[PDB]
Amino acid sequence: CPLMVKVLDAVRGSPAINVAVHVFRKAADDTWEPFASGKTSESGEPHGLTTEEEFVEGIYKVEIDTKSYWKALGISPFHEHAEVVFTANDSGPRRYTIAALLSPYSYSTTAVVT
Amino acid sequence: CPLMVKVLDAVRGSPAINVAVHVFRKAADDTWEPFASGKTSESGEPHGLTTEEEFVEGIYKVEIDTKSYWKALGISPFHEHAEVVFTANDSGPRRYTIAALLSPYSYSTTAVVTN
Amino acid sequence: CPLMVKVLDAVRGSPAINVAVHVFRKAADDTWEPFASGKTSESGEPHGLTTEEEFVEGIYKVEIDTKSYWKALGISPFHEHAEVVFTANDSGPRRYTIAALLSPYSYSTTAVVTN
Amino acid sequence: CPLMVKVLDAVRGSPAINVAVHVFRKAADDTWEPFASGKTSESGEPHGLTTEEEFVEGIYKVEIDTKSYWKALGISPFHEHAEVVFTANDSGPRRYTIAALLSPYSYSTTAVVT
Ligand SMILES: O=[N+]([O-])c1ccc(O)c([N+](=O)[O-])c1
Ligand SMILES: O=[N+]([O-])c1ccc(O)c([N+](=O)[O-])c1
Repeated sequence: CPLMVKVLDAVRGSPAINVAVHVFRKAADDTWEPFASGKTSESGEPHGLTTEEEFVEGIYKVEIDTKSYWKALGISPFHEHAEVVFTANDSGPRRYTIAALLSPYSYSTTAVVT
Repeated sequence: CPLMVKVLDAVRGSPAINVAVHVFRKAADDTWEPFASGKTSESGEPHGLTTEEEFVEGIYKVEIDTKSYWKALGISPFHEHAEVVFTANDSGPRRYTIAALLSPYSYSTTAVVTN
Repeated sequence: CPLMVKVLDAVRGSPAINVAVHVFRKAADDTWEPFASGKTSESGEPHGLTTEEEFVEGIYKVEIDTKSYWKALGISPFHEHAEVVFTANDSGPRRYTIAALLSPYSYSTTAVVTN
Repeated sequence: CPLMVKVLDAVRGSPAINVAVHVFRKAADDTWEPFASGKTSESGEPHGLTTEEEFVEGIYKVEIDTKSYWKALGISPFHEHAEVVFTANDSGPRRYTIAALLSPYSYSTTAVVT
């Protein structure tokens, strides 16, 4: 998997389960074409988002539906979602893991490229 | 000022200065409409982004141009920008401070909302 | 004030108020000696922690009592406190703002250091 | 492994390799007894810190030697180290992963209990 997402819950101290993750790729009209999506499993990861062949260089947006996640838990959140926008770059073998640590009024996100 | 943004550089341990900040508000036809924009000063915040009258209920997006920032410092960053999208003033006016802490390959953002 | 601390609650989206802050400075015999202490006000910061004269070179530890905070809000937190240990004033006096963003099972801390 | 540590580098966008991780357990004199240690591997994790039998309830401190890590990279850091102090609590099956995301002037840390 060239691209993985992992979502953690900073309130419960556990992975964020059943979170909706939508990925988009920037089109020539500068519009966001749906690219991949999924919902996080018990490990806080969605399964098999894309393939080496599809994940070409390009500007991608990963949108984590945090607001539904907090609502389910009964905690009013601040954000509509968490959005991570980045250019995928070819430069040797490289797997992308986008991690997001969620709290109701904040989130942090990092990319681990390996 | 009902909407303030503060941007911090976690590499340099300082406010992130000269950072472009663009704010959009979701239009009726569901597109993002320009709402406000500024650039952070030495304190890491843009000034006078909006007014209480203009900052009505809506869904807003604060886009902080982190890529141009890291690039001016000579770093090649991961993200194109940091993006903060939220519903504002849903229970009446609040004052919102969106803070973002920036690293080349990560950022964290939190909001302090006061009545 | 050459040493300031700001504490934010990432659950409530507000400053963390009534939080105890203890500062220690590493003694010659290598133990941690009490240096300063306060409690955050409504802005999430304690006030007048130290003075330029007192805040000499050394290794400091800022311990923010996050556990008692989360417990007063009725949450059972992971950490006993958040701990920020750093060398201060090594290249001459600086002003230091230690910020900490708190969640029940995580926290992040950054320092803004100005000349 | 009842207790795992994972260290990420927010500047390089990769795990933090060769980082020194010391774990301590609070003694009755309120002093910190060395408990476990190791250095992070290519995955940013030290290997086999402790065992189910040793990791009893108690107050633990995990100290990540961030300052040596940044020095090696040639980046002046702020912190002497990152220190994560917590009470291990028995309450059903539970593995602790202490994650830390490091930048020169900041770090965040979260516990994933699963
Ligand atoms: O200063 N801040 O607003 C701010 C933002 C994000 C953060 O993660 C932190 N922090 O680490 O304490 C502070
Ligand atoms: O491991 N992670 O994915 C991850 C992401 C962001 C974070 O801020 C942290 N953290 O606080 O240690 C960990």
